Amino acid sequence: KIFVSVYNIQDETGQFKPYPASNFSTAVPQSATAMLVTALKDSRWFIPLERQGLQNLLNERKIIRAAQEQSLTAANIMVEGSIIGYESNVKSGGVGARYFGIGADTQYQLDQIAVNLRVVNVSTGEILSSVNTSKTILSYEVQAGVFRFIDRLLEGEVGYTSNEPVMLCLMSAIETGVIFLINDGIDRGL
Amino acid sequence: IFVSVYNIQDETGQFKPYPASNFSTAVPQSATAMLVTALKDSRWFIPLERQGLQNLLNERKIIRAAQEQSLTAANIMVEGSIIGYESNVKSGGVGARYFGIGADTQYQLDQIAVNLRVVNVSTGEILSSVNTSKTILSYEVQAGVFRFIDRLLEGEVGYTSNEPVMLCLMSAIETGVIFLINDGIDRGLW
Amino acid sequence: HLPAPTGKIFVSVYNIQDETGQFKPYPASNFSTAVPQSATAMLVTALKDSRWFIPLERQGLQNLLNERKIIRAAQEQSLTAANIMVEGSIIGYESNVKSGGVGARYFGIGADTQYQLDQIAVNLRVVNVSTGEILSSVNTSKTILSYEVQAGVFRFIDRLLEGEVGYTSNEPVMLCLMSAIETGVIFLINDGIDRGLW
Amino acid sequence: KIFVSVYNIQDETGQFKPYPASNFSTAVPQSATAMLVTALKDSRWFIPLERQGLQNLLNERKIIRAAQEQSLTAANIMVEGSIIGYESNVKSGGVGARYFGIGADTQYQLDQIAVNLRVVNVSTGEILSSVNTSKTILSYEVQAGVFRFIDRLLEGEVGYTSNEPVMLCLMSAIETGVIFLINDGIDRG
Amino acid sequence: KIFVSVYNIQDETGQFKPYPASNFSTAVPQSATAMLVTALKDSRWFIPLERQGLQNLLNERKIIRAAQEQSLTAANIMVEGSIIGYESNVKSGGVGARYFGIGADTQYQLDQIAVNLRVVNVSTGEILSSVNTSKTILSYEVQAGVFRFIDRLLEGEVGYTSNEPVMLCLMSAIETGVIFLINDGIDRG
Amino acid sequence: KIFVSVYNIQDETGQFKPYPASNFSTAVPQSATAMLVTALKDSRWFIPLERQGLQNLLNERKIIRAAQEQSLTAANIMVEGSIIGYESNVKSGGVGARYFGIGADTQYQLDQIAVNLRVVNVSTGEILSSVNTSKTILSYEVQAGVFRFIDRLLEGEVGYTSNEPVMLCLMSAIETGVIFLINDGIDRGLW
Amino acid sequence: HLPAPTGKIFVSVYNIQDETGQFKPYPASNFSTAVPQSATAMLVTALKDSRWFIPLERQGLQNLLNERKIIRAAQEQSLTAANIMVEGSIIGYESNVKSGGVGARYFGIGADTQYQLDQIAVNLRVVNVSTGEILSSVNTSKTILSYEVQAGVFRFIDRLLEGEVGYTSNEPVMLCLMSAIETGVIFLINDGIDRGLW
Amino acid sequence: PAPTGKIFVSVYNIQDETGQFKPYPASNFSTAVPQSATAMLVTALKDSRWFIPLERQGLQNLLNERKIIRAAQEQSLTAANIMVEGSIIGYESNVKSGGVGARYFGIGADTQYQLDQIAVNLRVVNVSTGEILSSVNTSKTILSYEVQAGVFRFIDRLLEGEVGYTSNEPVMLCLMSAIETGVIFLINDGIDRGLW
Amino acid sequence: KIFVSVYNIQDETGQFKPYPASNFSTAVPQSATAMLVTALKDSRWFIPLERQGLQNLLNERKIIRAAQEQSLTAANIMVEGSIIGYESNVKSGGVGARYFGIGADTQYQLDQIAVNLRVVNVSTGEILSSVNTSKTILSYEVQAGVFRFIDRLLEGEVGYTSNEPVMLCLMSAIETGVIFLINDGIDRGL
Ligand SMILES: [Hg+2]
Ligand SMILES: [Hg+2]
Ligand SMILES: [Hg+2]
Ligand SMILES: [Hg+2]
Ligand SMILES: [Hg+2]
Ligand SMILES: [Hg+2]
Ligand SMILES: [Hg+2]
Ligand SMILES: [Hg+2]
Ligand SMILES: [Hg+2]
Repeated sequence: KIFVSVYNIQDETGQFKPYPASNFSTAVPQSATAMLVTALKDSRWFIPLERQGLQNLLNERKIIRAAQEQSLTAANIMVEGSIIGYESNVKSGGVGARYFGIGADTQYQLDQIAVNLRVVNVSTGEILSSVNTSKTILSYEVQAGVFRFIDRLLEGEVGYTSNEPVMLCLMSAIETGVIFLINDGIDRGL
Repeated sequence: IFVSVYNIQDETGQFKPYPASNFSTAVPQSATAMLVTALKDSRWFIPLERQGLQNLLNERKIIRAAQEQSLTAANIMVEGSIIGYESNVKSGGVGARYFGIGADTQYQLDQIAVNLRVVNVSTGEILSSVNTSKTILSYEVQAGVFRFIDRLLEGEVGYTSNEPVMLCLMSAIETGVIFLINDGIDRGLW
Repeated sequence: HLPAPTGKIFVSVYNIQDETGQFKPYPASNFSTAVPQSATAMLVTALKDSRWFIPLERQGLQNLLNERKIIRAAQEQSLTAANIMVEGSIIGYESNVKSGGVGARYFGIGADTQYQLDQIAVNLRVVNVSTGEILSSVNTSKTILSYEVQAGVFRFIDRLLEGEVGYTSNEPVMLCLMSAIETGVIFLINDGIDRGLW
Repeated sequence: KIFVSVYNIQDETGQFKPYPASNFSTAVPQSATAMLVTALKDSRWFIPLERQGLQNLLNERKIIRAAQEQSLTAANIMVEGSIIGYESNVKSGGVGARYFGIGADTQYQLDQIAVNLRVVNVSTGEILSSVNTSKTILSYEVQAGVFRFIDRLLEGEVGYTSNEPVMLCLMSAIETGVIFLINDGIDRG
Repeated sequence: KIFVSVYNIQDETGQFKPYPASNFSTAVPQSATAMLVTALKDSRWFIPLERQGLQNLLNERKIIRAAQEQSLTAANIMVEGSIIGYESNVKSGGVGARYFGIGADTQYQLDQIAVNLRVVNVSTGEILSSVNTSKTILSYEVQAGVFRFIDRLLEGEVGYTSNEPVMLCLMSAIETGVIFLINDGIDRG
Repeated sequence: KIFVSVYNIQDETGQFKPYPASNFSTAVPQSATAMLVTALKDSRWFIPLERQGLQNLLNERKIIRAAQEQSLTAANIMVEGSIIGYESNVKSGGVGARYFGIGADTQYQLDQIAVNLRVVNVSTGEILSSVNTSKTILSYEVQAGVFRFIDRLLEGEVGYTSNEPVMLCLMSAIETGVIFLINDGIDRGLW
Repeated sequence: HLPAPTGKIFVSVYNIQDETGQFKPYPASNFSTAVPQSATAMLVTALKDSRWFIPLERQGLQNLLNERKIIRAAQEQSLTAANIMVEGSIIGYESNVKSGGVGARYFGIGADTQYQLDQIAVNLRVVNVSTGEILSSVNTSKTILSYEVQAGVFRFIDRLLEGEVGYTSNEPVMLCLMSAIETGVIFLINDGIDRGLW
Repeated sequence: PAPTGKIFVSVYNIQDETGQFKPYPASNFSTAVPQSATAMLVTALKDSRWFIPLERQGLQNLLNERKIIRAAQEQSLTAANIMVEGSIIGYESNVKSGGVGARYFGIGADTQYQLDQIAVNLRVVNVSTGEILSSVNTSKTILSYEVQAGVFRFIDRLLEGEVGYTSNEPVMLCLMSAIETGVIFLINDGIDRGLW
Repeated sequence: KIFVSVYNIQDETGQFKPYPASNFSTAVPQSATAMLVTALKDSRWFIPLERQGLQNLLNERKIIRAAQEQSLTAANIMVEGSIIGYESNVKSGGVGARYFGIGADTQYQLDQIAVNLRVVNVSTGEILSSVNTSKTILSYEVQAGVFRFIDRLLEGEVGYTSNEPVMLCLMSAIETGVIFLINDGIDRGL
């Protein structure tokens, strides 16, 4: 098992959800340095060293130094990087048709999440490896309806919409980004 | 065991869309209450406070002064954050109208994920981490009648329900603690 | 069997901050909180009316502390502590949760009604001072009822006639909190019953 | 007469007037710890100690003291607390009817102010008492009108609208707010 | 004459102009401690002591002290307080009528300004008195016009509008409070 | 000549222009201590001591001091005060009339501005005088038009709109206050 | 009679800041000033091109002062001052002030024209360094014209015909300030001529 | 071109100097360009190896960690002889943009396109003397287009249909491309300098 | 070759794009002190001293010095100055005409950018020279269309819109600005 100290990985996309959505609400989740901290632990052997998060674990330790009137492991590597980019439509499209009296239609869009991960050495400060990874996000809407006349009248509508959970594919993106960093480490091999 | 939780912050970076005020977070910031109570009510666990600590510390200074008796710590620590939130994710609905009775039904789903990490104090290594995700159901149903006599007759009835997003977080923050202890079964640290 | 406490206990309640992170929607200004920040008043009056408890204040500490700088200076005499602490926060607020309504119209009389319910949760914690352990904590959750009722008449003569009546009531969210926090201290005291700590 | 040191009572309702009014404009005045003070002054026995406001007086004291090259009274109690809350519509309603060609109608809304005061002992710093007093605020609108045809035409409208002064409705709130605190000192004493 | 040191009186109304007017524009002038400092000056016997403003006079005095290589007058009372509250409609209304073809109508609104003024002693730091005075702000609009057909057509419009100067009424409000503060010192005396 | 130091006079009107205007744009200029300082100097006798502005003058005198390895005149009085208020419509209104087919109309509004200037003694810190002055601001719009038929058609339009320079009536106010500030001093005299 | 200067004068101008407090209206972003902040460039170029005068910098002072720190380090030589000082501000901006336009249409040819005038004001003070007294001050004010003309044709055939032409010009406000500030330096120099200070 | 050799490159920050934000509907707070430089840049130099990026993103976290190591014992840190700096110079659109379309009864069809421009400033600056060795401004372009085709027809009954496709190039990627050629060019200027 | 220390040139025009564009987006890039620096570099002889940018190199020098348990060049001049102005429409206009059934039209807007550069001596701290150079920025639109009836119907549309890349056009301005600053240094000559 190798000790990895990862402090923080910030959303650098600078991108925000469009109207009607709140202009304050980021279009990308800040869950990185959790998603990352777990995905290393799930890739075990790796033993995430916390430091999220350190000043809390530091406050606690004062108390244990106090209550008694015992050391703290470091990592010989470190991981870093950030969320690179997000946008849409990227590549997007759709079709639809209506005849008397039945209409139907379907639309879809893609998005692109990118993540930069870099394994950096602790002692020498040299960046041992860095990779940029990008996944894509699907969304689609489907509708069908009938307008028919009798004399009287008749109509009907059905629809289904699916939007891939941006949080989830970041994870996949930030997962695969872990997979890479390992390959980079194996031929080293450290 | 004695457990000290410091903070779990909303990392979702989301805010409720229009009509809602652009300042309203889409998810409640109340974790480190939800987590503190989920540990207590799942006892054995004994929360160490630390909300909040500076208050308790201010108070201990007062007692000391008028007197002119130590403070219990935790050997593990719980951390993590709210990973993500969104909607519609998967969503949809149907409806139909005949002369003159119409009726229709719609539904939305949301998701929320949380990251809960037990980390050792003494050596500061992360003992375990979990990402748990719940979903949030919303729905609306309506029925109505438009009919003529000659004069007229019409009627409408409807019911709308949104799952209490705060309470799904409770559900979500709960099921993580269960798992976190289950890893603690084979750990054991006990 | 039988329970029993002993005597009064001193409680220091510093702050309960609103964690709901919520603000009324439009037409209301985005700056108006959807929930009052008034807890640690409601909680405090709860404790003083629910005596035997002597809230130690500390709202509020600094103002008293400067005031003690004053008195001491005019003369050229100690300050009571608390044995426990109440803490915790407003867990969250929202709507519509459950909500709905009905209505119907015939010629020419129409009528309708609607209602919404809001869910508030509150978390209160009693934590010991000396050893700093949390003695107990409780999550309590109210709902908030609002409703509207309307009736009207559109009728022709030839000439015309119409009429409208309506009533709208929203339960004062402030009070639900006042009520939420009321049920929260009831509970907390019951564990102190079996405790006692008194 | 007792010396009361009254520092701050802050608006905790966190409420702001809705559209059309500016989103920065509070739904309730911030003026308490004045209204509270004028209550205490005109409610004697009491002698409000200032401390608003303090540094202004504290600075001024340096000037006198310097120009001379003589002490400052205390208060045995402290009055504190906040504005618990505000809201509307709470309860509201109204009616109206129109016949050819005279219509007439009326509406009303009720608003709610709550106030928390607390008397805390200075010497030991224990809370002596606390009071939550909530008044209500009436608003109403009255209208009458006529649309009449001749051929030629005629119409008329008269209307009157009123909202109570929430500034004032707080004054009554804070006035009875003081009453109960005096009483808890009647039985204390 | 009595020396009155007066530092600052803040607008506490928490009130802002509605739409279309800028949401950053106060509903009430920030002019106090001018309107107050001129009021006392015209109310003589009085000698307002500045302190607006003190730091400019304080910097300036370094310059006089440094140019030489002589004392500073203090006051035994102090005036304080704030602008308590503002709002409208309060009382409001209007009427109008239109016949073929002459129309006419008129409307009015009232606004409410309140002021807290306290006289406090500087030596012992006790509030000597405090007063809450209030005035109202009248606005009105009058319109009349003619729409008539001939065959061709004819129309005409006249209108007049007036809004009372909220800045003026505050002066009016901040004035009477001074009249009040004087009395309470007379029977004292 | 008298030495008069004036530090700063701020816009206290608390007012901002309505829509369409940028909500950030102050309805009244922050130009006081420019208009004021010159109204004292242009109406001389008086000798403005700067202090706008003093922080810079003091940085400069550091530079003189450094290259050499000599005093600074003061004022016996000080002027102060600020911009009291601005508003509308105050008094306002207008007329218009149209016949077939020629229309014409005119509209007018007034605004008010007040300014507070106070002469304060330096040595004792007494206020030697205080004055509130008020100007008013005129805005008017005039139009005329013709809609007439032939059968084909005809129409025409003309219009003109004047808004008095709010910046200027601040100046106009800031002078007349200084004018009055001098008069009261003639019976003081302090001059 | 007869006037005369003697030699070049050293001027330090630190800041002349926009005091207009004016912002462009809609459709502009609320954030865009209606006047450039470029004074203390405009002033300085005016003084360098209207030389004899020697702008002393001090914009800017820290960049130069941080740079002198470097040289003095790299070697291990004095700094010229100014004898006068130029100050003052941008006193204001506005519109519409005086504005207007006309137009007419007949079948089917229309035409129209509109125009606005703006007013900028600038205050420039010369204040002596050694004694701190203000030697002189000016308020200068330019105007800024904007105009628009358009003409068109709506005609029928049966088929159809129409046409549109138009031209709009808005004076470069930035420049009027440069013009406003120019006239302000000329006046000042004049009084200096009869002073002389030279 | 070539390695040798390895050169230590310590790159600190390259910040977006375009000062540009997305239009309506998208939030007025959202940048029209990534903040990802000094990631995009650091990985550029590394895949153009030989270069040995020295981190310093990022230095503070590596610094606390070194306090941890040093404390757990109660051992040096490599420097770089050159440095890269600079910024993302500018962004905009329409710049060059256009489109066409035509409809006959009852088939319509149409297409539109827009171009965007991204500029990057990279600089190689010497450490020892603190002198600029080089600076280069490289710019890419970003394509967007929309294609649609549709049918409105009558029978009596009726018929309609619509098909469409839209593509907007990833401004993230173009900047990654810009910064890439930006590095390429920077090599050549060192290729003839040389310092390498 | 003369050593030139170039620090900062800030946008003083205070301009921001109109609606629909965000109210936060400047009408002019902030990238000068790059555009100026590369100008000097390519107008060489000039040896720009960095100082963008200084503190990163300064922090870097703490590392090398300390890695060992070698001096830092000056400049005798300084380039300073600012972006004087930006605006529009300045001059703008356009025409168009339509006959049955062919229409067409064309439009144009011109923008003005101004720049102030200044050379200032270090040793005595005098401004040696200052230049104001102002370019313009061209924007034009072209449309043509056809509406014709048959019975049946026909229509067509073609268009082209170009605005000049103000970023480039700032370089154009900032370049010619160096000409005059070099030129006044010809007769200086320093
Ligand atoms: Hg995905
Ligand atoms: Hg749930
Ligand atoms: Hg309730
Ligand atoms: Hg009332
Ligand atoms: Hg009045
Ligand atoms: Hg005027
Ligand atoms: Hg001009
Ligand atoms: Hg690309
Ligand atoms: Hg250009």
